[PDB]
Amino acid sequence: SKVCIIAWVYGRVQGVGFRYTTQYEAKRLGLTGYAKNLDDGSVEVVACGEEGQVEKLMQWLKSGGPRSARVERVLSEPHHPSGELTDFRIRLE
Repeated sequence: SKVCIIAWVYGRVQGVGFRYTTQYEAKRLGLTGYAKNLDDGSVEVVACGEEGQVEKLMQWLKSGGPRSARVERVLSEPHHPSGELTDFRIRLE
């Protein structure tokens, strides 16, 4: 079913078309959400849709996004988006 993630992408990610290309790939994957630049030199991505289509976006982001960019680190939440579909559970760290 429909999962959501939020990812923050650090590196050379602003002013190299990162937002515009995420839009393009997010559409092709039939995903909903948005992308936004932040004051700290990073880009936030919010994406919802089917869990396999979302994971294809997490892979594209992590594999570096567009070719004009140099992604150094990606922090997504949650790390296992499948935990969002389970009737309300408790979990250990």
